[PDB]
Amino acid sequence: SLFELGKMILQETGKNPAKSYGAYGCNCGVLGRGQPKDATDRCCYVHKCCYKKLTGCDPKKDRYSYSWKDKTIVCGENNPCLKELCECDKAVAICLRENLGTYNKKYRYHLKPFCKKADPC
Amino acid sequence: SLFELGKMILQETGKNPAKSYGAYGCNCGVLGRGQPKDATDRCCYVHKCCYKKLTGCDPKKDRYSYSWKDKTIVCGENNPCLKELCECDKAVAICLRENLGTYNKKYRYHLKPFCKKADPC
Repeated sequence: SLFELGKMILQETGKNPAKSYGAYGCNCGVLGRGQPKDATDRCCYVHKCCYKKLTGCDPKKDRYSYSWKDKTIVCGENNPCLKELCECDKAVAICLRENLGTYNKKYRYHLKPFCKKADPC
Repeated sequence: SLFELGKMILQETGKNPAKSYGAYGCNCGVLGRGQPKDATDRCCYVHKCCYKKLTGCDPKKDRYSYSWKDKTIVCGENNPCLKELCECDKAVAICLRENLGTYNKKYRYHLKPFCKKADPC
């Protein structure tokens, strides 16, 4: 769920998730997808595409199990959809941390009505 | 401040700082020191002795800045006391993580139990 995801993001990036990623660019947030504006935003794009392949579980509501062992996210669900869901969230957290080098605050609350259409997943 | 501390703890251990270390053993919490119950406890014993050495700055209220680059806590305070402060917090966050293997919930409490006089710092 959003709680797990949000905690993964903080553990990986060290930044407040809602603050720095709640509505970043054209893909991080609630406004669906959009042509990525940079690396960070591209992560969120891939993330939303990952979510679209889940069958049987809800990324918003459904919670799942995972541990933080030696500063590594380790998913631990028996449920295939919940496992995959956990892996979708782990992948974006790591991606966001890997692209902290070009994170642009001028995008934090970027106006999505300015974004171009996104290619289909 | 308490802000950076809790964050550091959560980042290193991946555990809720209040829930797991706000009332653990004889040193983890806000009730002074005491004879350490175990390694986790000892981490906190050292942390408190670390504060006592600080001269000038308020450990609970004074905020400092640090980096989480590559999932490592790097203190970068130009302020001596604040730097010494940040190292104390980083030290306990790492020690708490390193000793998760022996973490025993049996040592949590709501009302601090009996604790032999912890030797001087």
